[PDB]
Amino acid sequence: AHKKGVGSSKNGRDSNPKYLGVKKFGGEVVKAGNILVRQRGTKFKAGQGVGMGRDHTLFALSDGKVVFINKGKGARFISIEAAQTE
RNA sequence: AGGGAACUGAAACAUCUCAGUACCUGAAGGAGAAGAAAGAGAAUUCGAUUCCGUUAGUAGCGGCGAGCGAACCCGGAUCAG
RNA sequence: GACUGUAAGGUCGUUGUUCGUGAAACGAUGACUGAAUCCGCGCGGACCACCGCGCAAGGCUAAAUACUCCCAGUGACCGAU
RNA sequence: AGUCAUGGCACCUUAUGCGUGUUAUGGCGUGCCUAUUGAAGCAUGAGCCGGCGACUUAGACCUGACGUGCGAGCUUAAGUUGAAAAACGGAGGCGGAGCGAAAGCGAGUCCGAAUAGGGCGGCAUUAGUACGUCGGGCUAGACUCGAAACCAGGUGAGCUAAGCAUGACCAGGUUGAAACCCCCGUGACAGGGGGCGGAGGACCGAACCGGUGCCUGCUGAAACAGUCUCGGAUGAGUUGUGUUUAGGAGUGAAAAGCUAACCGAACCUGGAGAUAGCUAGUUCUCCCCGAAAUGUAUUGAGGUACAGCCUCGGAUGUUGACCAUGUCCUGUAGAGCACUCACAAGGCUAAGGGCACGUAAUGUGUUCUAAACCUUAUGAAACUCCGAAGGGGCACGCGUUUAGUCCGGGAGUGAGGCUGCGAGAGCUAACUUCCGUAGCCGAGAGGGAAACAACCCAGACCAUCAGCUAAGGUCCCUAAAUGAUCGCUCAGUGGUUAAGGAUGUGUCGUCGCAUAGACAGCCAGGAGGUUGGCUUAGAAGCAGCCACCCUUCAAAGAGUGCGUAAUAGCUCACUGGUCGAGUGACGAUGCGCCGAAAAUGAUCGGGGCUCAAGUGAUCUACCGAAGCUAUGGAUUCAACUCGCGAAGCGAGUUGUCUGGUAGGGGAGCGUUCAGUCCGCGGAGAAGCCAUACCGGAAGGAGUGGUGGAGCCGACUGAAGUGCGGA
RNA sequence: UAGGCCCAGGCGACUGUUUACCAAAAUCACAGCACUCUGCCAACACGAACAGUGGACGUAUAGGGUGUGACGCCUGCCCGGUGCCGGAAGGUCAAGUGGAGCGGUAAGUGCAAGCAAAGCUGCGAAAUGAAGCCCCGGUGAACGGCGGCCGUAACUAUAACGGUCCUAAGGUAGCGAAAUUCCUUGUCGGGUAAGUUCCGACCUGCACGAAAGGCGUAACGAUCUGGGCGCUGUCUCAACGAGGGACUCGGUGAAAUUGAAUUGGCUGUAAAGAUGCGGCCUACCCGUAGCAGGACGAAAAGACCCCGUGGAGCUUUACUAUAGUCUGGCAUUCAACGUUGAGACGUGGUGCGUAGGAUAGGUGGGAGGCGAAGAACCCUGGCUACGGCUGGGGGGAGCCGCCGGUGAAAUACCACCCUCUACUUUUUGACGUUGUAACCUGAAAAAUCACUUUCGGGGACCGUGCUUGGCGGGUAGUUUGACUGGGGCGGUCGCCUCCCAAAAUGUAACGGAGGCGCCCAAAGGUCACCUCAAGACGGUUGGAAAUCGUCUGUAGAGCGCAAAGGUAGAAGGUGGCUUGACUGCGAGACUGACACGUCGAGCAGGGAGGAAACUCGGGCUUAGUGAACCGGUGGUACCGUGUGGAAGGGCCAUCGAUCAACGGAUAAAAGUUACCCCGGGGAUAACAGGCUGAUCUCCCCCGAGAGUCCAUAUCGGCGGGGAGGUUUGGCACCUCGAUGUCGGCUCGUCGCAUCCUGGGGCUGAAGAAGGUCCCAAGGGUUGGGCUGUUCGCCCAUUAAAGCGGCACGCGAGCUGGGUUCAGAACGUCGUGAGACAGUUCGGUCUCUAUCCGCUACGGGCGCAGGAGAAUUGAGGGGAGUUGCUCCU
RNA sequence: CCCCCGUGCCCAUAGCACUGUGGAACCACCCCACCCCAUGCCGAACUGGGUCGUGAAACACAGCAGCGCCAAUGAUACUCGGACCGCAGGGUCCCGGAAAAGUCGGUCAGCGCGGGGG
Repeated sequence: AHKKGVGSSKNGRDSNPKYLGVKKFGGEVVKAGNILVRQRGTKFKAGQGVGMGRDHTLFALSDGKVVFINKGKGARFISIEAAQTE
């Protein structure tokens, strides 16, 4: 194509955010937080990041994978009250 | 047989589908046309053309696109020089 | 009964075939090659090896398949714009 | 146009104050089709009558409901029979374990170094299949039609015309030139006079060819003219008839004119209907349900695909949404500020720069933002350690109901509007335009709103001149208390309107004060240093710059405003006194106005209102919806029995029975063809004209009339089965 | 009975053509000359067919195409570039010949891996080489340009002149607002008073000119403009009369069209242009004459336009076919002849591992090989990595097979294939040369064909076939993309950052800003230490700044390039070791209907750092991502239509497109119509309304400033509230089953804000006369010049010459007059066909009125017995302007 | 109940500054230096061996506001929702959730956790 001044005719662009696991919901190794398409492991989404926080959640099953370096993953040992078995 | 485009479709669009179709011209009987061959098949089988029955609506073809489409096994009229 | 019933493959350019032709023999043409010539010759989809079958050389073959000017008869059609 | 509505004349195929044939008039009320978001339109189609009135017909083209054949299943070709047939018939394919490129493998499977995974025999498993009508689709124009354009062939060119031939049309006048001849200034001889001559698309202009402009008139005379002005008229003139040229060529004065009244490539028979996402339409009457102009795709846009979005078969044995509650977050709105951009004032900042008699940085010194630290203390969509409504996630539990739960036959037509919620292009303007979120109209009526898609109230089974609620109203034209205290009250605003204003007004706080009976309307005091220095003519209280000290007396303004080049004059103010019971300047709710003057004629629906029936606060009740209860009756899904030895059917009852545009499941009226015809009709049916029984509508019914020979019936299948409207 | 007259400016030299029905003009049309070619049984035409003639029955001062068109003077610098001929060192071309070579097999071998004629086939090109593509030469009544920028004595001004860009060049005869000027109707002057006009010139002539020319230039052309001469009595009032239609009567009476009329209006309302709607007022009903505002008048479903993956038509190098035309190849072209190349048959014929009488890739036969065609031996000339190829002569009657050895082999005589050769024969591009068997042009038998009988003749040439290259719109099928806050030049077409997006997801946009389709053997993995810009302390080449020590440092660096988020325990910097930017997996997740991309503990193998630990699908990510057929290759048996290989296929992986129109879809493509036809259309423009109210006319706010000073006699820096809105429009709502600009006469009738009276406020107004404002209509408002004119200014008037009405009133009047329908000319342009609300010349124009309604006259009905006629009345209309003498 | 090397909870009701003090068991400096380790240079915080000395700012403890730092249901600002003034904002009431500064206080905590002592 070809363009100049006093006019312009250019497109625009975005993508799908798509958070996914919706907080206190079962667990397993869903996904959630496509802030970074590459992503990484997480085990158990505690809700980290800079400053005090961490998502009030606690709900064991499996690994997790989440977001970027932006906020925070989890990996915590603890189901919620459970700790012995299952 | 000499015979030859073409609106269409491919969502338009020169290979293409129509196809060898419209038309022209030559022949005879109300029958001419392929029909007994340097052949089809395929287990180391089967003979004279064509039609439809079933396959195969397969193989292939193919701006690799719509699309056209045998032989492998089959009926009878005929399984005669 | 009157007659006598037994003397061409090929190359290059291409049409077809289902094959828009190219990864393929096979009908044939445009100019060039009339070789083989018999355990020699035509091809199995180019060629190698072995098999299979057919042999330059010209036609006849009625019967069905496909047709519908006329003569009886026949169909859950119309009704004389 | 309407339907009802009291009357009104008639009749009474049953006195029975009950009806038949009807109308002044009242409520008001705008048609149908049908491509439309959208109207009732002037948006379009329509004078009527009679018919044609289309997605179907053959195709193992396929998927699927139901009934049936079979569980190990179902058949083509015609050969024999032959007014039916039919068994005989594995040509044959589909179902069948599968996977794999396939090979081949294997009840298990592609990966290679292979318990971990997607499909499969498998499997808490149908292994089925054929016939029929049928959901969509398919091979064909096969929903039809409306296009100019491409072709094969063929037909005249007597239309306008080139080329070929034989004949033809032209009354005169004017100009009257070259040739011929005698003479001559003339050697030769070029040249000069005229005579006759006879030339010239010359002259007027009849006939002859074709025409520059008005006119009548475009159903006019005629799908075609008439009146007046010209040239060709001793000629690039015209003409009778005959004739090859032609289509993708000729003719041709070139206009891109003509081939026979349109040639951007003739006509007619023929090739295909050019095909068509364009667009007109696509026929009788229906019971319960129901939408998109949002996103992804496109040489793609009012084209089309699919998905959320509808109906239906099967299903999802606890998974629904709401809530009380647990728990985590998003970080708008805003605060606030200290990394971002900029913000105001002060201290200070000039490692800063220059005005400056300097001058080894210049030691000396100065002046101002300016970076910018603190303070004072600024903004914001794209600011920071803050912070929520709301919402989601699941969980605890049941209140109404299948909410949680996929595979499929088939949709729609993609191009809307408005109020609320906020921005984008934007004089925050636009039923302009982009977006999402509730509703609304595309698919349903009203009161209010003058009548009028989204606005306040409300969405229906058909019938009753039965009741109340909300809005709207309580004066009238057409319902409903000018019933109750009272202001702005007076403009007719209230019924199109504002920045700026006028000492109009019900009512809350101060003030110098008329319980010194103040000022606001007077009598008398009304001049001295200085009448101030200065621009100087004087400016002397007043053309100017600046400035305000005291005096007679108990006090009195460096002078407002008058005259004016500038004195004189009256006075802004103070003092002795004279009736003297409150004046003047703003915030606060509520009103009228100066702006708040258009064009057809008024611009609250109208009447008309200060008996405010203009607005606001109270209290009871009414008027007042097809929204709800009563009553007969429907449709439909579910819900507690019952009547079932032959196709299934419901009262008793509760919600749904909504209205429905593309659609899903579903019933029929009847005509033609066919089955059985004992048949129905001479008192004569069928053809037709009219009478209040029933039916979900469509329609079936009672009888004559007339008419002349047949005609339809139940159980059944078939058919070009049905708009007036193209 | 019949040229109107004259001067002048624009075009054409006048007779000819025709818009067959709007339009006859400066348009084409004539000899002369300009470019030629053909140059003959000719070019060319139609004809595939040549047969045919036209050409002409001709061969040239002849004909086919192209330019202007009397005659008179003249006609040019850019050949960079389109087009033509020319020249031939050479560079680019050929399908069938093209040694070798490679790719599939196969009787050899063997232990198999593995390597073999090749009277098979592809791969494969030396070479061959005719045009054309480079150039060299030219080439203008061929196309085309005829350029730009700085200054110069004049006060200034263009100014004979300076530098240079472009060069391919690079403006002169005439005219110069003339049928090339936007910008302006230019600027001075004639004509009456005067102008978008006629001219006479000037010259800063949008973008005049050399042959589709420039000017000149008489008559003549139904071409535009100026005036006048008498007139046209057109306009003012035109006036009156006639023959015929409008009315009495007899008969005939259709078509275009259409739902339906108890069919009055307002103002309002409605997809706003309502009469059946709202609310109000109003008519005794009907007939016919007449008139246009009226139904969104009629007709073909606008044909101006847009949409339509419609058609036709023309042109251009659009993609490309193609006759035709230009070139090469063999035959109807036969022996010879000067020949470079080339194949075979024939002798045969290079070969140095010692030695073998002797220096070997040879076999069967063999008992005798050579020699009067002269044989041991010698001389001697030619290519020798030192072998060899022959003659003659010197000697003339003499040299050779077998039990020899060794060598891959023992031999000659008849053969021998290989890299390889010169001819006695044959075949083959040939260049040049005689003759005669394809052929065609001039006598004789019914005379231009057909036989042509001896025909001269020249002769392999002319040419048909299939193949090739070039040209070619001569002819053909299509594209030419689309979007679209309208056509559309421009601008847009994929991915990524958000602002605005409406605190989960969460869209748009001719709303806005930054870019890209990478980097990197390392900014990758491991282990370790180190906080960055930034100020201050004064000290170096050190007139800031670069050097260092220091505290501070919500750390303000940097981490590969927008942006957001992350950022020390550093993903940050540095540095040693070294790469899993590995493979086979993978419960459970988001993304989207599909497309699928993103997450990752853990399993399997062998590895790296590393004690171990820990990490290891290149690294912060999202932008560096990225298509199916076809093809490029090694594994792969997994096979392969006869079977075994094998043309092939798939699989492992992988490479070919600024397609940067990025879901593209083909690999494959332009312009043009005002002659158009259709499909629809204001759900797809423009001319009217319309929501709106930008700009338009008018008033409001107090203080600066005029007025001697001095706000308002009158205005008002800056700005503030709106009524109207018909100022050019923003909206695309029904109008495309179609409503045709503007203006002119006339009818005009509304409104007022008042254009001229009137009575009033003031007046910085003595009068005369005004300057602004207040109030309502009572009235009324010219003629000349041009234009189509709205407008506009020029001349005089006028009490003054209005403003907003009405789709800027209206063809159911005409007019078109401009221009805006098709013709031609100019100006620049597109290559050409062609483009312009740029300029100019002409240039048909409607239509049987039932009617609503209005100007009229009648048929009647009528308030109560029937009647001729005379009457007072609501009220419906008519219903108005003004200068000037004289007089206190 | 003593002093005290130390692991968390944590994350400014433990940032800094003022007084002083303990050293012998806690902890600093140091000493010696060639060799393990081999520091951008050296071996100084990264080095092998330890009995002087001292604890000085650095190591510890309580008092300890100069400002930080936690700092409230309470009025405001903000908000699911109801009719309204009213011009969009903005605004009345009803009316729930319910910032911040400002009001005090406190700040140099506190509990398990391995010890060298009278």
